[PDB]
Amino acid sequence: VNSFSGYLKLTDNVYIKNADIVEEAKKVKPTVVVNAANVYLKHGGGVAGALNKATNNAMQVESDDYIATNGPLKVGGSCVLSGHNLAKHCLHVVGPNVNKGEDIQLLKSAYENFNQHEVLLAPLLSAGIFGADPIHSLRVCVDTVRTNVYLAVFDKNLYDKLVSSFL
Ligand SMILES: C[C@@H]1CCN(C(=O)c2ccc3c(c2)nc(CO)n3C)C[C@@H]1C(=O)O
Repeated sequence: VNSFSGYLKLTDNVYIKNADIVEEAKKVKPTVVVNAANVYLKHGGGVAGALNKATNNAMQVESDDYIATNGPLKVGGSCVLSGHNLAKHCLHVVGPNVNKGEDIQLLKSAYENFNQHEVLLAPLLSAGIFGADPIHSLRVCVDTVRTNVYLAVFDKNLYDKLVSSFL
Protein backbone atom coordinates (compact mmCIF):
# COMPACT_ATOMS: atom_id res chain seq x y z
CA VAL A 1 0.00 0.00 0.00
CA ASN A 2 1.22 3.50 -0.92
CA SER A 3 -0.12 7.05 -0.65
CA PHE A 4 -0.92 7.75 -4.32
CA SER A 5 -4.59 8.72 -4.70
CA GLY A 6 -7.06 8.88 -7.58
CA TYR A 7 -5.09 6.88 -10.16
CA LEU A 8 -6.69 4.69 -12.81
CA LYS A 9 -5.12 1.23 -13.06
CA LEU A 10 -3.98 0.40 -16.61
CA THR A 11 -2.05 -2.84 -15.98
CA ASP A 12 -0.65 -4.88 -13.11
CA ASN A 13 2.05 -2.22 -12.61
CA VAL A 14 1.07 0.97 -14.52
CA TYR A 15 -1.31 3.65 -13.16
CA ILE A 16 -2.34 7.00 -14.70
CA LYS A 17 -3.90 10.27 -13.51
CA ASN A 18 -4.70 13.78 -14.73
CA ALA A 19 -2.36 15.76 -12.50
CA ASP A 20 0.31 18.41 -12.36
CA ILE A 21 3.39 16.33 -11.51
CA VAL A 22 4.76 19.20 -9.39
CA GLU A 23 1.65 19.25 -7.21
CA GLU A 24 1.56 15.44 -7.02
CA ALA A 25 5.16 15.46 -5.80
CA LYS A 26 4.67 18.13 -3.12
CA LYS A 27 1.63 16.23 -1.79
CA VAL A 28 2.99 12.67 -1.90
CA LYS A 29 6.73 13.30 -1.42
CA PRO A 30 7.49 10.04 -3.25
CA THR A 31 10.76 8.19 -3.02
CA VAL A 32 11.42 8.92 -6.71
CA VAL A 33 10.08 11.60 -9.04
CA VAL A 34 11.14 11.31 -12.69
CA ASN A 35 12.30 14.38 -14.58
CA ALA A 36 11.95 14.70 -18.35
CA ALA A 37 15.60 15.72 -18.66
CA ASN A 38 17.91 16.60 -21.54
CA VAL A 39 21.52 15.44 -21.79
CA TYR A 40 22.84 18.75 -20.39
CA LEU A 41 20.40 18.77 -17.44
CA LYS A 42 19.34 22.26 -18.55
CA HIS A 43 15.89 22.45 -16.96
CA GLY A 44 14.40 25.21 -19.07
CA GLY A 45 10.81 24.27 -19.83
CA GLY A 46 8.28 21.50 -19.87
CA VAL A 47 8.27 19.20 -16.86
CA ALA A 48 11.95 19.93 -16.20
CA GLY A 49 11.50 23.68 -16.01
CA ALA A 50 8.46 23.21 -13.78
CA LEU A 51 10.19 20.83 -11.35
CA ASN A 52 13.26 23.04 -11.17
CA LYS A 53 11.18 26.17 -10.52
CA ALA A 54 9.45 24.36 -7.65
CA THR A 55 12.90 23.71 -6.09
CA ASN A 56 13.77 27.42 -6.26
CA ASN A 57 16.52 26.54 -8.81
CA ALA A 58 18.29 24.14 -6.41
CA MET A 59 17.77 21.34 -8.94
CA GLN A 60 19.63 23.37 -11.59
CA VAL A 61 22.50 24.24 -9.22
CA GLU A 62 22.95 20.57 -8.32
CA SER A 63 22.65 19.57 -11.98
CA ASP A 64 25.32 22.04 -13.12
CA ASP A 65 27.78 20.54 -10.63
CA TYR A 66 26.85 17.04 -11.86
CA ILE A 67 27.56 17.98 -15.49
CA ALA A 68 30.80 19.79 -14.62
CA THR A 69 32.06 16.58 -12.99
CA ASN A 70 30.59 13.89 -15.25
CA GLY A 71 29.74 15.42 -18.61
CA PRO A 72 26.43 15.03 -20.43
CA LEU A 73 24.11 12.08 -20.12
CA LYS A 74 23.36 9.75 -23.03
CA VAL A 75 20.06 9.93 -24.87
CA GLY A 76 18.21 7.02 -23.28
CA GLY A 77 20.25 7.37 -20.09
CA SER A 78 19.62 8.69 -16.59
CA CYS A 79 21.14 9.80 -13.33
CA VAL A 80 19.86 9.88 -9.75
CA LEU A 81 20.10 13.25 -7.99
CA SER A 82 18.33 14.81 -5.02
CA GLY A 83 14.57 15.27 -5.06
CA HIS A 84 14.97 18.49 -3.04
CA ASN A 85 11.58 19.54 -1.59
CA LEU A 86 9.64 17.34 -4.03
CA ALA A 87 10.82 13.77 -3.37
CA LYS A 88 13.67 11.85 -1.80
CA HIS A 89 15.34 11.42 -5.21
CA CYS A 90 14.89 12.73 -8.72
CA LEU A 91 15.60 10.28 -11.54
CA HIS A 92 16.58 12.47 -14.50
CA VAL A 93 15.77 10.44 -17.63
CA VAL A 94 16.59 11.53 -21.19
CA GLY A 95 13.92 10.53 -23.67
CA PRO A 96 14.63 11.29 -27.33
CA ASN A 97 13.56 14.77 -28.47
CA VAL A 98 11.88 14.38 -31.86
CA ASN A 99 12.21 18.14 -32.37
CA LYS A 100 15.99 17.52 -32.35
CA GLY A 101 15.86 14.58 -34.77
CA GLU A 102 16.68 12.00 -32.10
CA ASP A 103 15.80 8.35 -32.67
CA ILE A 104 12.40 7.47 -31.20
CA GLN A 105 13.64 3.89 -30.77
CA LEU A 106 15.70 5.13 -27.80
CA LEU A 107 12.44 5.65 -25.88
CA LYS A 108 12.44 2.02 -24.75
CA SER A 109 15.98 2.39 -23.39
CA ALA A 110 14.87 5.53 -21.55
CA TYR A 111 11.98 3.72 -19.85
CA GLU A 112 14.27 0.82 -18.86
CA ASN A 113 15.84 3.18 -16.30
CA PHE A 114 12.55 3.06 -14.36
CA ASN A 115 13.11 -0.65 -13.61
CA GLN A 116 15.91 0.24 -11.18
CA HIS A 117 13.32 1.75 -8.79
CA GLU A 118 10.46 -0.10 -7.12
CA VAL A 119 7.99 2.84 -7.21
CA LEU A 120 8.08 6.08 -9.22
CA LEU A 121 6.03 9.16 -10.01
CA ALA A 122 6.72 9.97 -13.65
CA PRO A 123 5.63 11.83 -16.80
CA LEU A 124 5.30 10.22 -20.20
CA LEU A 125 8.79 10.31 -21.69
CA SER A 126 9.33 12.25 -24.92
CA ALA A 127 5.82 13.73 -24.72
CA GLY A 128 5.01 17.44 -24.58
CA ILE A 129 7.79 19.63 -25.95
CA PHE A 130 9.93 16.57 -26.74
CA GLY A 131 7.66 16.07 -29.74
CA ALA A 132 6.71 12.38 -29.58
CA ASP A 133 3.22 10.90 -29.69
CA PRO A 134 2.17 10.62 -26.01
CA ILE A 135 -0.05 7.65 -26.89
CA HIS A 136 3.03 5.82 -28.20
CA SER A 137 4.99 6.86 -25.11
CA LEU A 138 2.35 5.27 -22.87
CA ARG A 139 2.50 2.08 -24.96
CA VAL A 140 6.28 1.85 -24.63
CA CYS A 141 5.99 2.59 -20.91
CA VAL A 142 3.49 -0.20 -20.30
CA ASP A 143 5.52 -2.65 -22.40
CA THR A 144 8.88 -1.78 -20.77
CA VAL A 145 8.43 -0.78 -17.13
CA ARG A 146 7.90 -3.67 -14.71
CA THR A 147 8.11 -1.69 -11.47
CA ASN A 148 5.22 0.37 -10.08
CA VAL A 149 4.81 3.59 -12.03
CA TYR A 150 2.33 6.38 -11.27
CA LEU A 151 2.00 8.49 -14.43
CA ALA A 152 0.89 12.12 -14.27
CA VAL A 153 -0.57 13.65 -17.45
CA PHE A 154 -0.85 17.43 -17.01
CA ASP A 155 -3.32 17.99 -19.84
CA LYS A 156 -6.84 16.78 -19.03
CA ASN A 157 -7.73 16.51 -22.71
CA LEU A 158 -4.68 14.33 -23.40
CA TYR A 159 -5.39 12.19 -20.34
CA ASP A 160 -8.90 11.36 -21.57
CA LYS A 161 -7.46 10.54 -24.98
CA LEU A 162 -4.78 8.32 -23.39
CA VAL A 163 -7.28 6.39 -21.25
CA SER A 164 -9.97 6.10 -23.92
CA SER A 165 -7.45 4.79 -26.46
CA PHE A 166 -5.52 2.46 -24.14
CA LEU A 167 -5.47 -1.15 -25.33
C1 LIG B 1 2.77 14.39 -21.72
C2 LIG B 1 3.16 15.88 -21.86
C3 LIG B 1 4.66 15.99 -22.23
C4 LIG B 1 5.49 17.08 -21.52
N1 LIG B 1 4.94 17.66 -20.29
C5 LIG B 1 5.47 18.81 -19.81
O1 LIG B 1 6.40 19.32 -20.42
C6 LIG B 1 4.99 19.52 -18.58
C7 LIG B 1 4.67 18.80 -17.40
C8 LIG B 1 4.23 19.45 -16.25
C9 LIG B 1 4.14 20.84 -16.29
C10 LIG B 1 4.46 21.60 -17.45
C11 LIG B 1 4.89 20.93 -18.60
N2 LIG B 1 4.27 22.94 -17.20
C12 LIG B 1 3.85 22.97 -15.95
C13 LIG B 1 3.50 24.24 -15.25
O2 LIG B 1 4.24 24.40 -14.07
N3 LIG B 1 3.74 21.76 -15.34
C14 LIG B 1 3.33 21.45 -13.99
C15 LIG B 1 3.84 16.89 -19.68
C16 LIG B 1 2.68 16.75 -20.66
C17 LIG B 1 1.42 16.29 -19.90
O3 LIG B 1 1.53 15.46 -18.96
O4 LIG B 1 0.33 16.77 -20.27
